[PDB]
Amino acid sequence: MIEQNEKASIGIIGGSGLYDPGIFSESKEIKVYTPYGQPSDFITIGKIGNKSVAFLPRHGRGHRIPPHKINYRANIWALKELGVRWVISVSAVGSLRMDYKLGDFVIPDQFIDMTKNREYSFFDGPVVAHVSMADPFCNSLRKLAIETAKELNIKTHESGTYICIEGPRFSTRAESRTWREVYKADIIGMTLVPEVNLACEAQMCYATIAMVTDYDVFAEIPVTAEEVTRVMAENTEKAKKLLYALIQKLPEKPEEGSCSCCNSLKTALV
Amino acid sequence: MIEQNEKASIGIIGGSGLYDPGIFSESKEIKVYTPYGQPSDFITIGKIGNKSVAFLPRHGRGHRIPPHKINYRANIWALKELGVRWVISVSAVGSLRMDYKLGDFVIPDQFIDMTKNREYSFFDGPVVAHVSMADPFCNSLRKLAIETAKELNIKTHESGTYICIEGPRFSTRAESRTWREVYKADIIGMTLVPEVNLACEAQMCYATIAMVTDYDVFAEIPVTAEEVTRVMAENTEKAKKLLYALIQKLPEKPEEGSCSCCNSLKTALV
Amino acid sequence: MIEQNEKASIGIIGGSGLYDPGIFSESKEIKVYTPYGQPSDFITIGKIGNKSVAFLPRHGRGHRIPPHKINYRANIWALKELGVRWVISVSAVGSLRMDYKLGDFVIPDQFIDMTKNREYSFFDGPVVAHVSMADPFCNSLRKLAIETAKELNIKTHESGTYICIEGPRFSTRAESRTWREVYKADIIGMTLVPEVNLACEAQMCYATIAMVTDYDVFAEIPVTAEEVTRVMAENTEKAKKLLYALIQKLPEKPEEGSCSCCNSLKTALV
Amino acid sequence: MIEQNEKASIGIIGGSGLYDPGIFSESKEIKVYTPYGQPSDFITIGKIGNKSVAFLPRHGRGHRIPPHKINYRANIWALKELGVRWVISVSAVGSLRMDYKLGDFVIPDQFIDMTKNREYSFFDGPVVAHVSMADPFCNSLRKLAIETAKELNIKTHESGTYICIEGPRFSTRAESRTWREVYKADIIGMTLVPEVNLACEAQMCYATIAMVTDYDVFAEIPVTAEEVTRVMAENTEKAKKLLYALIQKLPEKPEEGSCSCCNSLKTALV
Amino acid sequence: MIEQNEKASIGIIGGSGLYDPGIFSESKEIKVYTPYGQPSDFITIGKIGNKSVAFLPRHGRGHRIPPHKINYRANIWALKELGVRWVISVSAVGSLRMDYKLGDFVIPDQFIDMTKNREYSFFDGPVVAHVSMADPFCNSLRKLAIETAKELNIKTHESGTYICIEGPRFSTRAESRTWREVYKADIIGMTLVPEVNLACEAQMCYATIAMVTDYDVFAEIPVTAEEVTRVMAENTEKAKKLLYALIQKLPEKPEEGSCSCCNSLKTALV
Amino acid sequence: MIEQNEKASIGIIGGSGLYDPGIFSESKEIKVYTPYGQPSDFITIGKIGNKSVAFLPRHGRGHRIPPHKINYRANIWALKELGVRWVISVSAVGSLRMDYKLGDFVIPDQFIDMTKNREYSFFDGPVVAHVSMADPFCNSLRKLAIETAKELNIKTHESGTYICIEGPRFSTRAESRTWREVYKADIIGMTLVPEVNLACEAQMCYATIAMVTDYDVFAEIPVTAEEVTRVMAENTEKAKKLLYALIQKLPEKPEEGSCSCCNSLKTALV
Ligand SMILES: CSC[C@H]1O[C@@H](n2cnc3c(N)ncnc32)[C@H](O)[C@@H]1O
Ligand SMILES: CSC[C@H]1O[C@@H](n2cnc3c(N)ncnc32)[C@H](O)[C@@H]1O
Ligand SMILES: CSC[C@H]1O[C@@H](n2cnc3c(N)ncnc32)[C@H](O)[C@@H]1O
Ligand SMILES: CSC[C@H]1O[C@@H](n2cnc3c(N)ncnc32)[C@H](O)[C@@H]1O
Ligand SMILES: CSC[C@H]1O[C@@H](n2cnc3c(N)ncnc32)[C@H](O)[C@@H]1O
Ligand SMILES: CSC[C@H]1O[C@@H](n2cnc3c(N)ncnc32)[C@H](O)[C@@H]1O
Repeated sequence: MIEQNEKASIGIIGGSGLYDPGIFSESKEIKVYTPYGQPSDFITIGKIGNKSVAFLPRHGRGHRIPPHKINYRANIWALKELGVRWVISVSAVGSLRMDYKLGDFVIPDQFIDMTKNREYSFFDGPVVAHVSMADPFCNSLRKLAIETAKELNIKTHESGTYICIEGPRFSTRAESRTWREVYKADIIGMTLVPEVNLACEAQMCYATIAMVTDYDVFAEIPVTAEEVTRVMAENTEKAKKLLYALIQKLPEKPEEGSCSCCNSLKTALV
Repeated sequence: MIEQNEKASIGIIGGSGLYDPGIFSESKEIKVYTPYGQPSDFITIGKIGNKSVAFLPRHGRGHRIPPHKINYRANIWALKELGVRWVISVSAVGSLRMDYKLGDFVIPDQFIDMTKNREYSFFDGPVVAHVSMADPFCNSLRKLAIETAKELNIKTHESGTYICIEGPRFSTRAESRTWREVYKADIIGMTLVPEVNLACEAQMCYATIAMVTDYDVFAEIPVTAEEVTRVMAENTEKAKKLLYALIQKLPEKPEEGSCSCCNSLKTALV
Repeated sequence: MIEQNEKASIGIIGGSGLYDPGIFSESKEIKVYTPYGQPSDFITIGKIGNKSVAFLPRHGRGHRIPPHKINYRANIWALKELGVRWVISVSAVGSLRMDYKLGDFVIPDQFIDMTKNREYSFFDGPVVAHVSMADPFCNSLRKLAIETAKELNIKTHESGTYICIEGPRFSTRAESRTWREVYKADIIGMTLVPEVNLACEAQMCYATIAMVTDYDVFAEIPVTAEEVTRVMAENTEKAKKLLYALIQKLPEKPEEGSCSCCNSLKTALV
Repeated sequence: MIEQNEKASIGIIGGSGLYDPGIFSESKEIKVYTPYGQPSDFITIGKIGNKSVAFLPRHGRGHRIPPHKINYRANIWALKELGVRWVISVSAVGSLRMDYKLGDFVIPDQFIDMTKNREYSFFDGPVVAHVSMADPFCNSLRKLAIETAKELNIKTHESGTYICIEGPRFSTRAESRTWREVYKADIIGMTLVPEVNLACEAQMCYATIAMVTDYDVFAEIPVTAEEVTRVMAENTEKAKKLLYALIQKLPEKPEEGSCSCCNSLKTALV
Repeated sequence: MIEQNEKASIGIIGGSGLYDPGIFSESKEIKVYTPYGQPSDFITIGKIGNKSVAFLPRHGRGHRIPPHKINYRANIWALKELGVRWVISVSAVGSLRMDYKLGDFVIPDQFIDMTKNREYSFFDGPVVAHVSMADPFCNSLRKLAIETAKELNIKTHESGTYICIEGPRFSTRAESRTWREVYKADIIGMTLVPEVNLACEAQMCYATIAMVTDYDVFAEIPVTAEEVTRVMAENTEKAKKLLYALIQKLPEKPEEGSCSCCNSLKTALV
Repeated sequence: MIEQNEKASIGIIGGSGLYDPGIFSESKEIKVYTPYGQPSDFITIGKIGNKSVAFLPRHGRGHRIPPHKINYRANIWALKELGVRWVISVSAVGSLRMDYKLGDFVIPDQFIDMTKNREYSFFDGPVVAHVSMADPFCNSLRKLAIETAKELNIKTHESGTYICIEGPRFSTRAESRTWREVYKADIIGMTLVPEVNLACEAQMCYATIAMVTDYDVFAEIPVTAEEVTRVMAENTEKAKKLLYALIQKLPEKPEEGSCSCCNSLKTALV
């Protein structure tokens, strides 16, 4: 209902401990209209290299919004209104495997959705769409993230299955045994779904850079929120370097053959 | 979330007894995406004179949707996505005044909102808008409707205050005495609000052609749904003639000086 | 979804201070299925004279449900499932006029609906119904109530306009001046609407026996909940006598010519 | 709240690609009252052989309703009000196993519910019911469907576990590996639950005829909505033949000994 | 669910154009738990004179929240958790009378509620409360506001009826004529209700300092949001002086004899 | 919003077949305020030994509330308002293993949450909390329950994984095979989650005493509601003895060292 005059081709969605992405030189905060109401915060917009970039902290100012209350539709709609083509999510995750250690990055390639009662789609009728997500992340962006990590010499696992739980409580031991044994999951978080679904429906090229902030239930002392925040804080500098480099590496527009969600809505529409 | 290829500059919203507007030569039915879900029906689009026109029956096929359940936001959003600039509503009303006759048309110039449980706006935050509705209908379209009625020699009252009630029950006698003797309202219906509000927010020029289908509680036998249906049926041919002529008469774009809602969002935005 | 084996032709809905109607000799409590979930309480069913009667306290056990949270649809649906044809409401009201004194009964003949955001109908589509309620109470039942009061020599006003407000707060002085001066209201309460609407839609013969429990804002000390409960308690015996007598007076089925809502759905259905 | 004059003993619920069942000789479309609002479309009612049959396309006209927005309660309630005793569902599914072929029918005998945000029951209180679903489909109807397929020489698998997912997105590879390798499910879709639950609660004998329209993520090219549509279209004639024959074959009333849900509410009611 | 260590005896709720109250010397922003979710913003807490004061902008940062979406329950709950006893609202209003001029303050003593569909109470059951609102504002605080304005020689009307509308649209001419000529309202706004009700239920001493920012529909050019903003900006300094002075004048606790909501819940409980 | 004068240190939440706990000598029923509306019933409070104990039947009077509609937040809030530190749940469960026999008690130590669409937390923002649930039950209370069962010579399994399903339908055979063989669950029920989460967030010491009432799908005749009721009736006396003994054994306050939720909110807060 509003003409959005601001434009950005790249969107960053920041997770726990990343309210300030530390990537902008000059920037401003803007309110963006959505038919779903409030995005998590005003969007920060500014130039990085030759790129106009939009940033949004998914938990909002002061980490005031828990995963189950995030307005995922408003956040993705807002980025779409700005013309965003690439979406880089930075997230905090638990590790369910010994070799994915604290402070390691992970560029997941799969997910398993264990959320409950979230709003999963932009398409509620009369235009019905069923997006394919066999390979749910954008291949081209994943590959560029991996290349960036390699170039920077930042320890990064190049695949992984993210299990997304509802929260806000952390998992029981019986649940975590299931995640690791039943679903073959590698990392765990609360915010990936429906963010990734909605980005795909919006024909964006979305990928997650996850950082391991805890060992879930598997260390001598189980995960706590305090641990997650502490570990993310210890590693923000690395995250910012990776982010700054990746943003400048991105081509103008995602390749069709390397982005399954780009322009693929046609075969998803009934 | 999808590109709307179809375009129409004029939208008709049909009320009771007007499922088939009887104005189209060639037409087709389309599904239009909205972030509010289902419009009342598929939109009918087709060419009349040099105009592309979209039609929507607000109660849907078979009059299946009562006023309190109409998805007003989806209906107006759908018309907006088609590029509609002019919205002509045709509506059945009761007369609260006994100097009017059944079958008279009324082009109201004011309203009083007594609705109770509706969604009134497209603007729920963070972009806050407060649209001026002192003169709630589009003056240029009202004037053109009045000229058309005069040209056709169709009996039409050129002003009036529409009181919009919640329904679906009709008013009590005590309520109607209030509407007429105290509020000084002229006509009564259930569907004007929030349709008119939303059209204004969408920067569309909106006007109502109301036809008097009953005398509310004031005749010997009080209004019934059966009477409304019957009287509307007796006068549909007249309504179609008025509609057909008006559509032909409209200029391509409403003037900013004769449309208070056209391009006026600027001063409504906080 | 459940076959209701219990049957009653008369339903009593008790208001403030009438959790125990004091009319039954032998009775039992039953759970009644509704597609709207929970009625206010289990229904009490038992014989009075030759009549099977169902009783429901609208505020539930311990007056635990305020007017804005009453499941009006469930309550009326439950009575319909039992085969109820006559519904007698007993209510506590404020008086807006000096001559309607504490402890006086009133058999209102009109109402004005000032409620907000309640669920007003059983008909949400695809079967659309607009019930006439020009004279919103059942004439035959009102007349029988009036006759009963006359026979018992119980002081009772034989007409009156009930203004129904949302609550739970009581009215401001400016509001009450409006009710008495703008809407020409005589008594005031919070529970009549949508109970009366829904009873009409269910083709029941509904009437209210109101008792004046306070003078709203117009006495030296404005109405309080404590006053309402105290005054109702002082007059329960009278209310019970009136109720017991009226119940036995009722014909088997309401007369068609004396019940506007009985079998009148036909002309209300679009 | 209104008396349903129309009656049918058999109900068909059509899925993707089956808006027109192509089984009726003479038929009409009716609006059916429900306390849950709108069924997916008007019901089509007509006579086939000696049977009165009701048909409902679960996605509505133009496939306008996605699985997560279908009003399952209204659809089943509507069929119940028509007196339906047998419900035949025809549904498009993916195969999770590579020994099946596209176009095969499957008559599943089990399901696993992975849906997320639906309304699962007609019983929200105060009448609490917990229906047994150990064998969730009606055995007598499954057996008759299997016999019909054998008689017609239509390739049909006579058992299988249907995993129902939330959608509208299709599964990730990690999810599908779980569904097949761990859960041991055979077919996958989005619409079975809560349709089957609700039919059981309504004491109707329900069975699914599923047709394999894709191999989910397991073929060289993963499932798309386009493929589902295309493959269903290739096999509609076969589906119609099966449906027409089965309908003719049904006895007037399912047996209590071969229908676990028929007249079994007794032991489910607390 | 958490212990609130921060304390304040006075709460300020700021309206349009008052995001920064300009009254604090040193202060900090805090997040306050409520069972209703998010207050409009973080609460600013700091010392003024010998008083600990809490401030909340009801529209939030950047005026992002419109009146119909304000979480009134969370705002008032948050203040209650801090121990607030006095609540001073500062609000922009339209004047319905040409002698209440732009920039004049008004200390209303009455209100009329024309809102629709908001959440009006903290008491939804099983503890039912009906607060008396005959004189809806705290007399002691009104009197102190009036004294302060007199002492500062700031032009202030010492009574008035505030009519609260739903918005976000402004009133039609017919509505405005009704508010003035029929309801006898003096000023108009969108935010007073349910804020004032909830403060009363919370046993706070609440009063409004209103500033006239427009003449609604009654000037040559009807009210716009731009005008409201502009006029409030022209008078903020004056409002801040009034506010700063009043805050220091307040006694430690409101006297029960001059605060009808203070410790009066007892007689409101059924 | 009201001061709760009543106090209890121990809360009992009774499940199926335990409306009357049979532990009180003298007691009364009280209404307890919550910002979430109605607890399942009035709370019974009374003294046992030197302990003030509060009792709540989670299904309410007459087992009127099914698991999916229980107001878990109101129930736990109400207990918190009373000062409850220990919460003993008594629940009917199915056994997924043929060595956990009918009438056996189980003191589970783990759970798996398969519920859908319930409200899982008291913390919706702006105070975000992620409670640790690795060992979801209070160890100190579990140990005391186990000791009590040993002392009374009541057959009790001293560990086990409870899988919580949504209901109200019972599981299919395919689901049940999955719960046992895949998730490694031992017992199954519908009410544990979110009750246990919310108790942890409220810093209570919560444990479940489960009684095996059926073998789910694994006996010759699958579970029915009638069977659950019957078997629980056969063992109530035993459950009451266990309960009465345990209540008296409890120390005044749970030791922080043996209660992970006690005073642990600090590290859960972001
Ligand atoms: C600040 S702590 C809460 C955040 O931690 C992330 N997270 C980190 N570790 C885990 C874990 N082991 N399980 C679930 N979510 C986690 C979640 O996505 C959530 O937003
Ligand atoms: C077909 S009957 C119901 C319709 O009648 C219109 N209507 C006609 N007369 C009246 C009246 N007197 N009061 C309210 N609505 C009316 C309403 O807008 C509604 O959609
Ligand atoms: C027990 S106090 C609350 C009840 O009093 C009734 N009532 C009595 N007097 C009044 C009044 N003056 N205004 C509004 N409701 C009233 C209402 O319907 C409400 O359920
Ligand atoms: C027309 S494409 C969408 C439909 O396909 C059905 N369907 C077909 N194949 C699959 C699959 N592999 N996974 C989930 N749903 C499917 C679903 O029930 C949905 O209504
Ligand atoms: C910034 S413009 C919108 C604000 O103006 C206030 N307001 C000012 N003038 C008026 C008016 N004439 N009618 C209604 N609200 C008004 C309302 O409370 C709203 O929050
Ligand atoms: C009175 S029957 C319904 C109750 O049985 C409990 N229950 C008992 N056995 C089972 C089972 N096998 N599966 C699920 N819930 C069960 C549930 O928690 C529910 O409240």
